[PDB]
Amino acid sequence: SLGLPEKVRACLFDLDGVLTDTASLHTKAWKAMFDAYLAERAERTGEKFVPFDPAADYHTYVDGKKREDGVRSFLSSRAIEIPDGSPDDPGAAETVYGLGNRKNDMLLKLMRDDGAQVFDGSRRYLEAVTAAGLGVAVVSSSANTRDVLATTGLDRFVQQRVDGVTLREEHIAGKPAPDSFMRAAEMLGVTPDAAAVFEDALSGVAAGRAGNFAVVVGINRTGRAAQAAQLRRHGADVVVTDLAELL
Ligand SMILES: [Cl-]
Ligand SMILES: [Cl-]
Repeated sequence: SLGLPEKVRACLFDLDGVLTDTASLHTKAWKAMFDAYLAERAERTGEKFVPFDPAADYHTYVDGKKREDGVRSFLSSRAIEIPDGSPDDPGAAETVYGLGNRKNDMLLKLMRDDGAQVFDGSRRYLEAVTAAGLGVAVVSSSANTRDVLATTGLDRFVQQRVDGVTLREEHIAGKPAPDSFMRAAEMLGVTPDAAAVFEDALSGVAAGRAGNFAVVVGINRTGRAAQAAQLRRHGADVVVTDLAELL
């Protein structure tokens, strides 16, 4: 059954933290950027410095979202708003795009050091879904999704991709809007009531629920009950610590 109802004919996976062991790299890059930006703010304004919490702040405000939505959402949680700027703003600019580019510069530095690794259980699950003849899409906010799927070889399991480039070029609202999962379902030729969503991000689980997908599977690798509770509260039908728990 692969943990799925019989009506499910396709699986939609997030990338970082679901298929590849790359969520900690993104989290490190987000925290390092935001700590430096917030400390630089405190130097300018005299406001109290409060670091970026790589658990609660990442999971609530950043995880899964379009990069610039993650910037705006975390900043808003601190009662900070800055101009959006332009997509090619340098990382030194105090704009939403600038901070996103600053984080992306960080991420690429970390990624070139230690390349993306696949979770063994995720490889097993993709092999099982593929052997069962189910469609597979990857739906991620990360702009590097195509490259990650290529270097890991996971692209051999994936028929459709909606990633950070797709969101920008097709003007698709990111998670927690359901729109990017619905675009992937459409590319796969299935309706949401015939599709399963696999997500480690609270925003992504909420997107799956908002899209009325047949099953929303949350992934909790934190080892803490609190994130599993949040995944269920945000709309996950199933929570696993690893996809192999469904085999
Ligand atoms: Cl990105
Ligand atoms: Cl469960």
